[PDB]
This record gives sequence, structure tokens and C-alpha cells, in this order.
Amino acid sequence: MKKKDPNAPKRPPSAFFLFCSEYRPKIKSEHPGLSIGDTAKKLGEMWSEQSAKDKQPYEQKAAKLKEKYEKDIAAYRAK
Repeated sequence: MKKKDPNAPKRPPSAFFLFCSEYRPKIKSEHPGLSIGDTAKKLGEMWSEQSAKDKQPYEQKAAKLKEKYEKDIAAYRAK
């Protein structure tokens, strides 16, 4: 939905989510008019512009929280 719990393994990201969720707040410090509308299509214009490097180091982060979520969420649900 948006935030089940801090200790619970929320939805797994995938590089892009790690970059956008971390770059969006940066765009706000310099772009006050950057509303969710332009903020959604702005961070994307940069990601596609980057070569095969922006998704090299920030892509392994989404592969570490998936080995604990796929195994921990099985018992966290129990419904």
C-alpha cells in the first residue's frame, strides 16, 4: 500500500526505485515547482540519459533485501 512497517520487509525495489526515491528529495531542494507531475517524468529523463553505469552499483541493493523479504514475509503474513 505505502508503508506496512519499518522492521517489516516492505515492497522490494529494483534499482530505479532506489534511485528515484533517493533523487526525488534532491530535486526538491533545487526545484520547488517540481511537483509529482514533472518530478515523475524528470527523474526518468535523467535515468534514460545515463549509460550502463547508473544501474550497476545501485542495482545490487535491490538484490539483497529480496533474499530476506521472500523468506521473512512468508511468516509475517500467516493469513
